[PDB]
This record gives sequence, structure tokens and C-alpha cells, in this order.
Amino acid sequence: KETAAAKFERQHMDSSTSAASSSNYCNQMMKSRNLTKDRCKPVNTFVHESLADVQAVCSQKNVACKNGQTNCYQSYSTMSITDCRETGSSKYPNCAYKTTQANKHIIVACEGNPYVPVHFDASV
Repeated sequence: KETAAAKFERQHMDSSTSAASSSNYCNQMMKSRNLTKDRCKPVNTFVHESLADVQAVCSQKNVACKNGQTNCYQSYSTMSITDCRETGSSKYPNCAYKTTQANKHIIVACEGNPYVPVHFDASV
């Protein structure tokens, strides 16, 4: 089965673009990354940076996750991210999303060896 680390890359990494270029970015990516296969995932954040810079966050600012876990880390610097949020018209299998580009610090949960991101906690 796909590992948590690989799942993180599939669900959140988009090193191939610097930012979302059109309102259709979320619709296209959510579908292409298989995030809408069984149901419309309500929200998702893509990160437009190299995997290495995102993996590096696991050795940056240690902070408590939203759920209280203490294996979360916050990026020292801001990162280019695209927030995808379901629209009022979204209906499975035709999941629809609102695309929002921003530059924020990200918070990820890390685990394993190598110690890498396995969950996107929040952007601040």
C-alpha cells in the first residue's frame, strides 16, 4: 500500500509550478492526483516548492499540531501554496473547487526514518 510519505507527496506537492495560474487549477489537480476518486475531499493545499525544501521543515520550528500532537513543525520561511476548497456547487463525482494562491508558512507532521512529512497540518 502507498506509504504515508508518498501519500503526502501525491496530495500536497506540486514542484512543477511556481503558483496556481488560473481559477481551474484546483479542479484539475484534485482530479489528476486522485483526491476525488471515492468522494470530494473538502479541502486540500498544494505546495509549490521543491520536495527537499518541504522535507527540510521537519528540522525547523517544532510546534504542537492542531490536534495536540507534538511532532509538528513550522517553516521558518513562507512558501507558495494553493488552497483548494469545495464550492457550493460541488457534487460527487463532479467535485468543484475554489482556487486561492498565497504565500504562507506551513505546518507539517513528521515521522519515520528518514524523518519526513506525512501530514499537512495548516498554513499560517
